[PDB]
Amino acid sequence: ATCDDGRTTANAACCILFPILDDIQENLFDGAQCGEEVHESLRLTFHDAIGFSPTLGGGGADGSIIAFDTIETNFPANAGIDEIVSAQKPFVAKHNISAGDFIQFAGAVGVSNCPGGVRIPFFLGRPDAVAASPDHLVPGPFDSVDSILARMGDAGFSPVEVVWLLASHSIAAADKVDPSIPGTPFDSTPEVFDSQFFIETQLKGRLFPGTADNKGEAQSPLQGEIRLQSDHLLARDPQTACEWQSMVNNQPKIQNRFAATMSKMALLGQDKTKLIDCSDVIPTPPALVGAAHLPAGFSLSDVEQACAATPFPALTA
Ligand code: HEM
Ligand SMILES: COc1ccccc1O
Ligand SMILES: [Ca+2]
Ligand SMILES: [Ca+2]
Repeated sequence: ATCDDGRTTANAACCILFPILDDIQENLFDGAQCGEEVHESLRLTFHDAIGFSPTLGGGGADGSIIAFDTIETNFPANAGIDEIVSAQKPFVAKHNISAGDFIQFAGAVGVSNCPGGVRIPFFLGRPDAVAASPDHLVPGPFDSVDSILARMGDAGFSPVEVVWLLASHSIAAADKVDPSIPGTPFDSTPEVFDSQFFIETQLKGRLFPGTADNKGEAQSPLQGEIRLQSDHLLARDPQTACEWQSMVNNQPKIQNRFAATMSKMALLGQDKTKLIDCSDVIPTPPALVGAAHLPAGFSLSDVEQACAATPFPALTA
């Protein structure tokens, strides 16, 4: 089909996404950049979607975290999420798409601004949210690996899929874990969707980027990078260590698994055959140009190898 401004898309009902695309690129993402607003919106897809539990309820990726922000932003694990919810809410009021659709579309559009990124499959037609997510369904940085895995497993994700999803931390920073150093990134290239995150969380901790007493935080390997205790443990846990390391210097796998796994997550509580495929509306991301690497002056001896079957790959530094 061909839309009114001449732009084309496979299914005619996708046409209404183009003015939304233009709006968000200029006014949410501040000129199509891969900065803070993109990182925030990506976090929002997870905080929306993961409110889904067979035994307690929640409609998953349904927009409840906007529609019922009053409740859901009261959950400790949604600390800091109010900012991006209030940034997004006007877009949803102004345009004609459900909140569920908007959160997933903006996350996918955002990720497409990042070098190395992918086009997350996007589907249109999520009905408005009809209930608030139950409490206590969003994992935190102080939870154990077993607890994180059991929660994600409860929402339909296996341990390897939890790992793939965590490629999102390749474009990420924390504001609340250590409020004295807000905006400190999880890897050295928070504007680049690459494997530096899986490499750098594997280094021995050296120091604390700000204060030392912070719940959910591990020693970082670098002044200038912050490390979650959960990422620290996942990178070293016998259940997840090998999959973690298999992401290193493996951008084709990170791309493939992240797009597919985000797609599954974007559809929690939803049925894609009742929805319209509008994937081709997401922009084409820039490619990487620079090789994966250890930070300069670090070597293999700085790496806490945790995969018994496969030694950590020999990267340049
Ligand atoms: C699996 C368990 C996970 C834990 C325990 C976890 C924990 C965290 C924490 C503590 C922050 C920092 C919040 C702050 O203090 O500002 C964060 C940021 C982030 N999370 Fe995760 N997360 C998890 C999984 C995910 C998943 C599946 C996604 C997929 C989209 C995701 C995407 C992000 C993004 C994009 C940010 C950066 C936000 C920004 O820079 O504004 N997280 N996460
Ligand atoms: C994902 O963001 C969080 C914020 C505060 C506490 C736990 C979290 O998982
Ligand atoms: Ca939800
Ligand atoms: Ca990165």
